[PDB]
Amino acid sequence: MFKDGSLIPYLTAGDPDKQSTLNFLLALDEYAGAIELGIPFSDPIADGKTIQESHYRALKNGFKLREAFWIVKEFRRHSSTPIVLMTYYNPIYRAGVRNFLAAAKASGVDGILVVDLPVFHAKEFTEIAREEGIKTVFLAAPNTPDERLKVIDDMTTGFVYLVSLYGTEEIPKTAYDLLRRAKRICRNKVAVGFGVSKREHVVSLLKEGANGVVVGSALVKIIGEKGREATEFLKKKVEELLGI
Repeated sequence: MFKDGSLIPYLTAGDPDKQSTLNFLLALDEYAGAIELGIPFSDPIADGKTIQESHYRALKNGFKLREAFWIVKEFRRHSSTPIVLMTYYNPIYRAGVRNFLAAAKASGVDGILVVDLPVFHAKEFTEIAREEGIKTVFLAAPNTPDERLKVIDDMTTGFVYLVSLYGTEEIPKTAYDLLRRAKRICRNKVAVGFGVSKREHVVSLLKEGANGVVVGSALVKIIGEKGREATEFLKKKVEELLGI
């Protein structure tokens, strides 16, 4: 869904408020190959400490599911940058799959990533997403075996998202191994969320085959601290990560 060498920012919708999220997106668009917008959830057990805290902040300040669509809709007036909605299954399930996907598309979403999609509902979900014009983005971690990477690549219409819960401040060998295995198996492009926080991380991951590099924690940490005034500091962090 994005150009090779793309830096993909991840932000939590409604952290601290939907308006600020929109401001952050606009300020970062010029550096983004694509964007991941996260829907805060009560139990984001698949995320690292930093991003889990952003979900808590968002919900505390009263984030409502469809406020996410508001953010996308408004962003769309100024940009065509690919947007992937990231969420846990619960919200989708409670709102109705097709309903959610349809509402996602209408707002301007291009792809969706369901962090904990129950394998049981995999097939049904992919079919609906296709029918609704939403590309699928599936996640894989260092403990995902080659057999499953293949099954994931064959269901993916957006791109494979490789994550590492390890943290760092070096990228763990097991993260690199995941990347190495994925490139040897995936026809789809792959983006990596290994918690980059330094310029060498980005330069290295791209050199090792990552089609795109996600930048989430590094940005969220600044938003948890700076709040609405995170904008300017975000622009500098991305600039640093891009060597400019």
